[PDB]
Amino acid sequence: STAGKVIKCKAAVLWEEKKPFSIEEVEVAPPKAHEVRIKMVATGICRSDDHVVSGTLVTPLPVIAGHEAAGIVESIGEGVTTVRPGDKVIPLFTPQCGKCRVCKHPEGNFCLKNDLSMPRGTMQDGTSRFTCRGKPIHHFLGTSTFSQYTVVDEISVAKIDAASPLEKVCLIGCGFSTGYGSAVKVAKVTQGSTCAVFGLGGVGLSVIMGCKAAGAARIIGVDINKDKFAKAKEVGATECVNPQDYKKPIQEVLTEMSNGGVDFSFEVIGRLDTMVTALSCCQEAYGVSVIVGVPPDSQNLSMNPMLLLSGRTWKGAIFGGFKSKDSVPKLVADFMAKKFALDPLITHVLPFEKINEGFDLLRSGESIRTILTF
Amino acid sequence: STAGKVIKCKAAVLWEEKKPFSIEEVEVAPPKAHEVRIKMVATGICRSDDHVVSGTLVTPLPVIAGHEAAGIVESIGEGVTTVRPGDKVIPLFTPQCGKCRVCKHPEGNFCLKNDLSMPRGTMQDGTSRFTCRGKPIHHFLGTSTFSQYTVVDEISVAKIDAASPLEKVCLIGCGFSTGYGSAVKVAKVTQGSTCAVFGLGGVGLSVIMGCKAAGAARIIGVDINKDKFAKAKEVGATECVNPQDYKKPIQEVLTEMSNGGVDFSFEVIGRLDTMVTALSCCQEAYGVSVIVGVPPDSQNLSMNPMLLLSGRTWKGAIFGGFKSKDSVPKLVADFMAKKFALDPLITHVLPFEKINEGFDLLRSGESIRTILTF
Ligand SMILES: NC(=O)c1ccc[n+]([C@@H]2O[C@H](COP(=O)([O-])OP(=O)(O)OC[C@H]3O[C@@H](n4cnc5c(N)ncnc54)[C@H](O)[C@@H]3O)[C@@H](O)[C@H]2O)c1
Ligand SMILES: NC(=O)c1ccc[n+]([C@@H]2O[C@H](COP(=O)([O-])OP(=O)(O)OC[C@H]3O[C@@H](n4cnc5c(N)ncnc54)[C@H](O)[C@@H]3O)[C@@H](O)[C@H]2O)c1
Ligand SMILES: [Zn+2]
Ligand SMILES: [Zn+2]
Ligand SMILES: [Zn+2]
Ligand SMILES: [Zn+2]
Repeated sequence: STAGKVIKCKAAVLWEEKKPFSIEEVEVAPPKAHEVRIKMVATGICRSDDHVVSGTLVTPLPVIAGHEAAGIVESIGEGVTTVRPGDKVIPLFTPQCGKCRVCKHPEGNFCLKNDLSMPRGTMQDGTSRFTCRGKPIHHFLGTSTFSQYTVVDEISVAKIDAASPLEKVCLIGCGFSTGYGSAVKVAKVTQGSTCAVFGLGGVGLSVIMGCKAAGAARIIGVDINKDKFAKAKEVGATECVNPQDYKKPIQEVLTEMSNGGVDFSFEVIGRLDTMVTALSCCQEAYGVSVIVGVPPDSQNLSMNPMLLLSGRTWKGAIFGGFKSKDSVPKLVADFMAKKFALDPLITHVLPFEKINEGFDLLRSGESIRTILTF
Repeated sequence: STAGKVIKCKAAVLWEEKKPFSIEEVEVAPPKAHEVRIKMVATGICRSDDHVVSGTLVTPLPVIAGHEAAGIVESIGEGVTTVRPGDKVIPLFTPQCGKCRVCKHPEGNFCLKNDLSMPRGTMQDGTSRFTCRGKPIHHFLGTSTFSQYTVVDEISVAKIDAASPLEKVCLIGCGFSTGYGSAVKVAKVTQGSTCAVFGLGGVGLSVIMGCKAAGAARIIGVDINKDKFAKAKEVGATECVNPQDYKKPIQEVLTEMSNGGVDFSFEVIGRLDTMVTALSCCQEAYGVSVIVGVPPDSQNLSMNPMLLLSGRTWKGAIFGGFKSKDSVPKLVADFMAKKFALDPLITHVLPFEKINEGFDLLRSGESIRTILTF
């Protein structure tokens, strides 16, 4: 590789729902006007990457999954204004643009032009940029960063520093700034409150380290893996609760702690049952429960409209409700400026091709955010 | 009146779920250690007064219903200097205390010294204050305004304009406040927006007013009573709609109209399926649905956590987010300035006794607000 024409690199194609990844030879076509193929350096193993091997998150397979990654640019397209090559850029699973009333609303985020609410499984014109044996393989959302190269459009490529830790700063293309932005944007943790965070994972530590900046005098953590409680207390997690150690329902306990309920509560697992237990555990009259997580598809939660009627605002968010192409660059100069710490999350840093133990740590248990290097 | 100890009067009791109100003579005792006794001037028939009757709003029985009323004091108890005898007052159904959380909280409206979350038959003391026969009759909210005289609790009551129409302002006890309180305080309707309004009657008419004052351009109101479609323009609306004129779900009709979806979708019906159809009806990524309406008993509803994940916020509220003892005073006071209208809401002033007719005027469609003079 490198070029103007077809690069013949390596990738990790899913060919089938519930099987490991086949590291392979695929051939990434040179970009198409307003696209920007990017030479991948580092990637992150999110869950929403694993929801795809189970099929809890449904996208057209066969596909080069991956979406939370950093890398450097080589080739750009026609009329491309935003990033020039040799550029460190970080790919955007939720794009930005300019027109669609959501891109033009003070409080939007979720660009009409996504591929998350009902997936085509391709580029922005309907075609691939990934051909394996002879069969084009599907891109995911609009990043596919488990290749050695990828070709993203222009509206979903953010351009950061140039002295930036991409073995670090790749947790901003998702991981951190969705759990961060939830707590400080979407929920808006009031200075001095009681926060309960269900799920103490990658995204759920950033949400507790968003509350802790928001002021938050208290912050509890609920995980059924007491093993997670440390990286947690260590992040600014005051009281950790394991629902398994308890006889009575957990909303109660959670609600007997802060009795009345916690000002704010966040669900970062994505279970229809916890997605409600988190709503029940806050305050009738002014309890703001937000859901970050991603449930098993077309699945319905059985809730009581009365839960909401006393005065609880229920929200949701993809990303941190962070306007993608002017919030990801801005959010790096900060890390670089010791605004936060990306290190306490990261538990491993594996070579790409072992990307199958990578998933198997995450899911096969405790060991929170690995970073496969390319 | 000769006020010092017990009285007898006419009350509209509801001995049984499903049967009309019997205007029995009822003997109402003196205000105790803190309360105030009131003789009623007027009352409106709010649907919630109808719910107790169906079996969908379960407070204990037998009970004097009613909660939307203005009157003047008679008696007044001990440890008091809030409202003195011969002083207009509006009974309140969601009290205050200034004691509790929600009350001390700048944004809490659900006091937590109330009887709608866990109806009791009341009286903070835990007691009687009504006996129709030799049988004690129950209180509806800290109120029961369907009797000639009732004796509330000083925590749930309020002194007002002195030179104030208790025949125009008994509607500031619910109907109008909640309608308008839910659009201007709990939705924080915006200017330029398009709010859709489900249910074009009592309260849903006041919501079509904040929506007009909050300062917006399109207020689309949806009812199954084409007949209800003009007050709705008089008082605000532009477009009016009927789900029965349609081969397509009303969700959609309404989602192209604002195509992209509405901005601020309200529901003031009490329909568990209308609660969702409106969830869905606002912008996937920045729409706010305020559940106004009071649902069936402990009947739950279904939806998938992705209507919320995309960005819509789903709040709810009682009264209209309006604290209790600080508003009805200043609200009424706004009326006097002819700062808002209270008549396009009122269609029938019927004398009490003639109550089992105003109810019979609801259930039909001939009535919006049938005020019950005394
Ligand atoms: N809204 C968005 O844009 C967005 C962004 C990123 C991730 N997500 C989703 O949020 C979730 C969190 O992502 P992640 O990478 O940190 O996942 P993860 O698997 O590493 O985290 C899941 C965590 O929840 C815990 N957990 C499991 N069952 C639990 C239960 N019953 N009660 C409490 N805790 C329980 C696990 O022990 C673990 O700590 C995923 O489902 C992901 O898909 C959404
Ligand atoms: N949250 C609170 O504190 C509060 C305060 C007051 C009233 N409420 C509740 O709000 C609701 C509205 O009360 P109201 O006094 O205005 O009642 P109302 O009878 O005057 O209003 C109901 C209206 O909605 C219309 N409607 C019903 N089903 C419909 C459907 N499927 N599709 C379209 N339109 C439909 C009906 O024709 C009727 O005109 C009730 O359930 C009441 O109990 C709640
Ligand atoms: Zn856009
Ligand atoms: Zn992710
Ligand atoms: Zn209170
Ligand atoms: Zn009412």
